[PDB]
Amino acid sequence: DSLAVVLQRRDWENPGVTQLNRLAAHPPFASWRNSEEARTDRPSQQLRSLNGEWRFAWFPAPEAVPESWLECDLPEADTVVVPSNWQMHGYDAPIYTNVTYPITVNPPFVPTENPTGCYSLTFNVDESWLQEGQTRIIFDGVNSAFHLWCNGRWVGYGQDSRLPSEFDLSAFLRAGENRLAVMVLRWSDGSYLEDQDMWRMSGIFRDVSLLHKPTTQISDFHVATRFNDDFSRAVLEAEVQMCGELRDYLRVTVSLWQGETQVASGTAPFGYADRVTLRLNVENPKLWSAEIPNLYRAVVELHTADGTLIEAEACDVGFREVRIENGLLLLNGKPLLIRGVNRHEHHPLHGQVMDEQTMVQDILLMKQNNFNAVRCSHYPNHPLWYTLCDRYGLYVVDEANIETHGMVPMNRLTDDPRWLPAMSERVTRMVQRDRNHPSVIIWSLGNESGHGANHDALYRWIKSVDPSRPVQYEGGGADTTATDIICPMYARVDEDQPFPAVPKWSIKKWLSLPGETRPLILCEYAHAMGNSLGGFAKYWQAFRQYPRLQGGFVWDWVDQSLIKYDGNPWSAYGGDFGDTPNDRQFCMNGLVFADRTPHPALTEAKHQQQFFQFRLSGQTIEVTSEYLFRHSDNELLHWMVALDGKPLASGEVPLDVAPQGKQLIELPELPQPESAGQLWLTVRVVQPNATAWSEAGHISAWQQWRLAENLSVTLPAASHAIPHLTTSEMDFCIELGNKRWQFNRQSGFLSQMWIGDKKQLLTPLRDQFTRAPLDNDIGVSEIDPNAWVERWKAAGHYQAEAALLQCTADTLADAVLITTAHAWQHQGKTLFISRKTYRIDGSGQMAITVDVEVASDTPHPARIGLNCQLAQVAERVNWLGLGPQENYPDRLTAACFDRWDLPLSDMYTPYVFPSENGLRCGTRELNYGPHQWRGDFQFNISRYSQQQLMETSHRHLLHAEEGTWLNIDGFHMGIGGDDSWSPSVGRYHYQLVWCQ
Amino acid sequence: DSLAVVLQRRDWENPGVTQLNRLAAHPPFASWRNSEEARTDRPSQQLRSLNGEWRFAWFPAPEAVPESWLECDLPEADTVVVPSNWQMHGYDAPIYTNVTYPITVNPPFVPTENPTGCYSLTFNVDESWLQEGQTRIIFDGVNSAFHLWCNGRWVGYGQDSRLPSEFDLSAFLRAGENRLAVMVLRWSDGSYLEDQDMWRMSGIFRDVSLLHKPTTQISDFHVATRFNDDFSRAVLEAEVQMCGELRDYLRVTVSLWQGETQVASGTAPFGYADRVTLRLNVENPKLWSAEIPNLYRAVVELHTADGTLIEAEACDVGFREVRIENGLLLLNGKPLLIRGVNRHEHHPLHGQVMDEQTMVQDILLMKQNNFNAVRCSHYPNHPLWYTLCDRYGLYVVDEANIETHGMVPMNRLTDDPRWLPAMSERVTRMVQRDRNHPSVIIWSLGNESGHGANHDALYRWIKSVDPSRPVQYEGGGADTTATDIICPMYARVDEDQPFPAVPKWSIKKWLSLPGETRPLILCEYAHAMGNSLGGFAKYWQAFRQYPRLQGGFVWDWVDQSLIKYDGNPWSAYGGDFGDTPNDRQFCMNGLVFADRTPHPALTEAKHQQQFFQFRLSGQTIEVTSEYLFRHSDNELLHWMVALDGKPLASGEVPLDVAPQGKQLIELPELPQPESAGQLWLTVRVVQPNATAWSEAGHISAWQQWRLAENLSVTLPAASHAIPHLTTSEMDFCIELGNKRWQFNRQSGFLSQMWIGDKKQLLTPLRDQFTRAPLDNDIGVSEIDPNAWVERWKAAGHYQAEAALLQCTADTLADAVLITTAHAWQHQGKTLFISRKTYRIDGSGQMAITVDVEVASDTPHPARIGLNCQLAQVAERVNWLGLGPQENYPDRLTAACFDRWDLPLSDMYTPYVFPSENGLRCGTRELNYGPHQWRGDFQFNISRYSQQQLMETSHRHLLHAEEGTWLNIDGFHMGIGGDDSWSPSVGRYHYQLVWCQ
Repeated sequence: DSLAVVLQRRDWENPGVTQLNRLAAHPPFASWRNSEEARTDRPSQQLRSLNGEWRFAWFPAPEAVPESWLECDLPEADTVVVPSNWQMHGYDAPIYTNVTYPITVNPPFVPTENPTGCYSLTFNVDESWLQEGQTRIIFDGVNSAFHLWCNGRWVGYGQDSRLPSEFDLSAFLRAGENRLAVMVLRWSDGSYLEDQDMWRMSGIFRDVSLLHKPTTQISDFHVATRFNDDFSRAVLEAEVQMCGELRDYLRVTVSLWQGETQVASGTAPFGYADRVTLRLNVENPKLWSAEIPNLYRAVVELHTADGTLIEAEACDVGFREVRIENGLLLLNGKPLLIRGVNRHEHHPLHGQVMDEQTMVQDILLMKQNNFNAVRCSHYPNHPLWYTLCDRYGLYVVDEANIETHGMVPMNRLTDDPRWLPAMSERVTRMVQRDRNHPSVIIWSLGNESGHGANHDALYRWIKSVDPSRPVQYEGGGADTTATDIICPMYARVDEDQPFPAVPKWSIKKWLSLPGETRPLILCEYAHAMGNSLGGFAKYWQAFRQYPRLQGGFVWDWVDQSLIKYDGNPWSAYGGDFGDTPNDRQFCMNGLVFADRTPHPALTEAKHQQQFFQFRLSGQTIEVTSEYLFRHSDNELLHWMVALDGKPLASGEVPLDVAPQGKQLIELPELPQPESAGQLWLTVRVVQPNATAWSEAGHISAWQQWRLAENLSVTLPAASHAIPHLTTSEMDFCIELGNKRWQFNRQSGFLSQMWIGDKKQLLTPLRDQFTRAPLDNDIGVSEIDPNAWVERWKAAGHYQAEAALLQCTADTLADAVLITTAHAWQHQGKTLFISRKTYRIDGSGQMAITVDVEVASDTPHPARIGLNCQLAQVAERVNWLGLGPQENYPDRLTAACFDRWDLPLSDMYTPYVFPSENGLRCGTRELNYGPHQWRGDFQFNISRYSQQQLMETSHRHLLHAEEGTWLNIDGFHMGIGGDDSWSPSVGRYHYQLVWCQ
Repeated sequence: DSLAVVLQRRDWENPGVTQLNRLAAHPPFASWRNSEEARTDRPSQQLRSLNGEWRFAWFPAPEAVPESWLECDLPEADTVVVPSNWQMHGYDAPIYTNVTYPITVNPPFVPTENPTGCYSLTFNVDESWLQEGQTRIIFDGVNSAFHLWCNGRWVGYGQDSRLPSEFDLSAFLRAGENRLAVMVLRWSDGSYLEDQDMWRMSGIFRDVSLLHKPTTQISDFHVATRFNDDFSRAVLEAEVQMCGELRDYLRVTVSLWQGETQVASGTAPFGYADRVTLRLNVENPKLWSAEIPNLYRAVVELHTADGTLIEAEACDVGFREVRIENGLLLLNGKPLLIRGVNRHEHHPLHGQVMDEQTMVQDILLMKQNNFNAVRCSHYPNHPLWYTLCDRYGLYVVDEANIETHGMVPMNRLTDDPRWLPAMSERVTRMVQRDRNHPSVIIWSLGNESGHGANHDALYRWIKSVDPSRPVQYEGGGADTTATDIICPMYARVDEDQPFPAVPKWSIKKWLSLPGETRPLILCEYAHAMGNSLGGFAKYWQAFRQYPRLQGGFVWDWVDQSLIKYDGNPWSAYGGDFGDTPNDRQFCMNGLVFADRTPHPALTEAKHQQQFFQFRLSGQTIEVTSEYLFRHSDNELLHWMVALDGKPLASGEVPLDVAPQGKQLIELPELPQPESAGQLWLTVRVVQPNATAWSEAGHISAWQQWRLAENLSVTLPAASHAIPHLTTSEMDFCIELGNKRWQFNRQSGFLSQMWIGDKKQLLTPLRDQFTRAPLDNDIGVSEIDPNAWVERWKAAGHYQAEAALLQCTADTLADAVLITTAHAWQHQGKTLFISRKTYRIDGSGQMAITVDVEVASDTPHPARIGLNCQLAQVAERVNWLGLGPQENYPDRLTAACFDRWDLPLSDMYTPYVFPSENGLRCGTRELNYGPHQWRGDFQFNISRYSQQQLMETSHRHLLHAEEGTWLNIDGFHMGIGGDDSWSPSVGRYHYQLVWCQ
């Protein structure tokens, strides 16, 4: 039992040993001794949880642990809660890595400096559990490899952190009063297959439980389902196995309860002598789908011949079919549209400890935004997660914990047949544990782990064990024989990326490959890096057009940010804990923050994933529902008519459309005003009744159209004022009453403007050709020549110097005309030339026409527009245009044209990495304090300059600059968003009107 | 390093641990430091064999071993040779079992009384091997699981007896002078998968070697082949891997030598950074097939940039293609005819220790009888066996060591995913070790081990790793998705055997199954239990008729008999060593004896497996060759004409027939004698030139036809003698000169006959309806109601009592007429009635006509004929009929009609289990001493009575009875031979003539 004996074998450095005296995997059990408690999911006294206060000690190496541990708790041992992680309690700094292994690349050898978490607990046991029966401990998760000592006696050894590990303890437990000793290692052989793009982190991060069973017990049972052609008639296969002594009087009963009412049942004795097959016929079953989570509570009973109950076990069972034919993924006889998401397991204040409140809230947020698919990335999740998924309705794509991305080459390990034991354990235990749940539809053998022979073997094993689920696997080009569902990573829509032996075809070309008939779902796509989720529409357009393209999984859901205290909490990324090597802000790809505050990208995803598409044909509206089984019985359309912001007419039409059907909505006689402007038709689908995952009045979909537009009519500029512009050598001074504008003659820019006495411009009006660093532009630079920001720096756009010219004009009949031009040159090469024209009439309205030309050889300029720093600091920003949330030219789909007003705080989004943000495009009229600008432009308003945004790496380091910064841009490129390691995105003119 | 520490883990009782610090599998290597030595297969000094005299101690349990072992040899330790087995040296009795596990059925637990072989050796090492390089030990086989201690230091643990186990010893070896300690266990977890129908036996049964390699070495290399349509152009893929430090100056060279001449070559540096691909084009390659073993010696060199050689490795490579299309197994573009055999590894004086002399002699005997296929049953064989197979030409079907027949149900283990590690090891190590050899054509995953999911996984892994070979597997009805070559066991030709979930269709029905397109080869068929190999022809007729039926494997080759000393050696079976439970004589199924003396069944197999089929059309002869690639350039037909034994005309015609072609041989004007009798045409194909496996004048095929028959003409019976039969109350006495015959009137049988004075009959002439117990009749009885011998016993045929009747007639004009009848009744029910008629003419010729009727309700009588014990004991037996070897009605195909003369010793075959044998059918004339019998009958002559044959279980217990026993039978049933556990086989009259 001594450490000097146990650790000498170095079992953590041997790929051929994955478990020692570990019991067989099985679906989670509670050992109910009463059928009613089993059916109603009441807590079972046989399952005693052991979460509480334990004793922990840290050591830099396993050998550094003294032998005084196993007899009594160390004096320096602290009191920690379990489940929890010692990495967050400051004992060592967690490290985040993307590709490079945090440890030395030498399998199966692991670094000698192996941190050891010395967890222990002293506890009592009832003699009732000891005189009879079997008592076993269940570790729902221990990262990453651990040994076990019970009362100073060695019990076994374990691995496979992300899956439950159980051992038999009835033979080391006695006299209640007892001590459990668990030693855990940060590093082991499995870490080579545990190279998730996640925080390298350890401890006991899942619940520790104590289960007591009688000598004779139910061992395993698989509940499958088959259907007829019309799904009216179906039969349930509750195959059941047991263990122990076999008595002829033993009987089993499988009872199917639709709620409190029993529908079907059956009984049979044993006879495999430990396995018995029961088939239960069900009529008109309430099918299961993401829209309707119909649940059947099937109870399996191990009961005596006279009828006394020994042990009862139950599992929620749903009736659904998932199969592949003709290249389409059919769910209950209907094609699927996977609007997925990669939910990483992460908690802002507990690391990878997950609890029911967070899980439920995540499911609620995910269902509120039309997400009906989840891929646990990249490991099986908490056991209750799947139960909640069945209860709410959410297709899950389970993913075996296999990841060896950093190994060179990728499949150096998954082709060596010495790792078949470990890979088979990590796959088969997941399959056996999570087969019964109906939500899990697609088993995935891993994310790009390289296509060897072990993946073929495991794919065939899965297809032999559970043939009711397609098996996807992305590695080896995602088109090998080890994959039923072609799942490439970041395959762009039209652009082709032909890499050697792992090419990224355009998705349509991948569909049109010769001899290819399997359906395509995107393993990962639409990186949500802050203000990103770009091309989503393009992506959703392709998904809706092409039948055999069945959606993807937006990566990723929750932001993997750990709370750091300066005492003000500030979100941090890799490298802020002193960890090296790290991967900076690449760990920040969440649709919501760690504390579940919705990102701006969430709204765009929700809009693009709506179930209702709308077509406008004159007066009528065509409404089409993407639901396949459910009727729109909880929806109510709200159409409204607005002329340049002001509403004119509105109405409500309840929706009654069949699944995959169409409904034509005839609008009333819409108003046809003679006033100048653009009429807009906004339709909003609202769910008046609160559902299990939504509140009353929930918005499900909305869309807008442009109605008849009346060309602007009257707009007479100036009244009667010939302005005697003060011509001076240093500036041109123009005064109209209390208003004054100063134009510097040495720089050629608007220096200062006056409203009476108070100054208005803290920074002269200049053109801006640059935007702050963008994740996509950066790509994998820190230098990447093809990175967009690197190309801009090489072209010197950030360091281009404006050279003033002339063309200065003079006054007219009722106004003063200023005409100027500038030349921006970097090391002598003229990058851009723009010619401006400034026009201040007798009414004070200033019209500025700028015509910009760009050299072809230089890379495309980031933005075309004017920048300045206003002296006015107002509390709100008002505009008429697309909003209210921020938008971009490539991500303006979710933006809605209306008169929006937001506080200045809302004008900047709290991205942790500062960059260009707060942009509002399609703004025909802007209001901020006393000034107002009209036309057709895009702008952002914030208290931080672009220079500060570029320089500052963290949001919490940002400081509010004096005044307000404005960047009114005529044009701007898209932000891309296809990928974050490569680019994903000549003569122009804009007209602006300045008024007050 | 102490036992009390090492054995405490009980690694032999853990299915999850199959190796500890065991190096990777690889093709056998010699580490040649010189290219010429590598090419010419000269012995390599780097490979130091360690076979010699070791030190061994036996213990009943591993714990019983004192700790004084690991420091010095025990005083009671004996000096044994290695490789050899301690079971044969009398330390414990080996046990043979068929189905029931010799140990208790409780996996993975094994009995506490675990025998331990304490093998050890003290040896010296050159410092030249120690100052540099890597020195590893290779155990070619250790049954069944063993630990290893080097110089008192623990090195690792091993399993997988039938495959080589190697460990790194450079880190425990130093100062030459050293001691190797190996502890071996008879029982371990793998014994549950090691349930071969063989002698449960242990030790170190294969060679122990010592290999030294430099720090940088060649690790693995797979040599595949592909061809064009016409096989004229082919390319060689000598993919090669290495290990250690990688230097840019390192180079590899693959050179192809057709003997002493180099044909193709190539070189390339590394770059996987440790793997390099070479492709060598070959023109007009000398293809490989069982007929022509063309060999290419490909040498792989690890050489420096300047050219100095570091390490060179070579492997014989043959050019052949094996693939499945349209339901036919194509070898080099041609269909195959598998005339296989199940060669069990067994040696009469060394157990399972196998050596080159025995292996070569077995290959010689196997090729001399048209066996061109071998299935190592059921485990990979000795590494040199495959080399010899490539060198001589013999398709091999490798079989992974998986067998769990006795487990209830069969696939209780091969579906539990906890045994996937062990099964994957036992399959993948075999595949990796034996992939390069060209003789191995079909990988087999086991014999009926039950079809779970592990077999599907391993089949897909094999098809992913080596797609050039079809994979057969017999379990689960032999038609699952885990099998490419449908291989059922003992599927009869026309009779159908519909068992639940494992039925045995008739082979033609199995061919005609719906949706079935895979070819069928018989996994096991034609049990060769002594005088058996029945239905062979039927089987070969079906094989030749049906294209998609491609032959089988005659089970089995060598008799698994161990030598027992009474000091006279006598062959023994299971249960003669005191072992219990056993399976008696079921271990005796060899085409040759243990010392390779040919059984009589060998001749019948050779005749039925001939490559040349003959058709007779008047005078010409049609000769068709079953060869597909080779021309019959070493054959010479010998046709002969014989009239009732005496030759009349003969000639020789050299054979020149294309593969799968036809040749018509025009005979000369054959004689047409007017003498009465049947003309016979016997053609024999003789190989005048000695081949690599045969001697000059080897007989390859022979066949016979019946020519024009001239009805017997003159045969006047009697001369002039009216015999005054002495009518007495107790007997009828008939005297003709010196000859006298006595007919008892109370029994109705010929009591005694006189030649002058000397008596002739020691036992009165009586009818025999019984034959001794037959393996097939016995089936699985010891009581089986359907067993034929049991049915005969129930009917009382063995205990039927002859009741005398009358009809006694009197003399005629020139002779005396006796007419009698008898009734054989068992408990009052008349089983048979026969009426005899005895006719002694004036010439002394006695004609006996017997007419026999049989009750329908009783089972068919074993034989119809006369039995007696002659007083004459002659040294030879002469007859004109089918021979010279023994034959049976169902196995008379190999028998040839001719005047044969054999010594009385040859008249009885030395089957270890005595039974009915020595039978010669189709005997038109018999000669033995002074007497002679003519007609058309079947007979056997021996010194042992049928009663003694039934009673005596061993041949060596047989004692020569006085006189000679004769059983002249008119009719006899077949012996069957389809299987040995179930049956596999009304009014009659015969005429016999007795003369002198």
